Amino acid sequence: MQYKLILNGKTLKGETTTEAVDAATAEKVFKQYANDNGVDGEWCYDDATKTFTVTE
Ligand SMILES: *SCC1=CC(C)(C)N(O)C1(C)C
Repeated sequence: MQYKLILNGKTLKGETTTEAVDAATAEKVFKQYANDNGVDGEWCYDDATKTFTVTE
């Protein structure tokens, strides 16, 4: 499935996507994406829109 990440950081704001078999796996990918891009924040996930947010 295609999942979306919305980053709401102090400096980084944007959207990206990944393909994963379940939300747990997507979450791993996006937590790494956020960290790799210097973001350390508060997470939310709506399976009804396959969308994660990370907000600082
Ligand atoms: S908890 C904040 C949040 C993120 C997102 C998945 C986009 N949502 O629908 C709400 C607004 C609940």
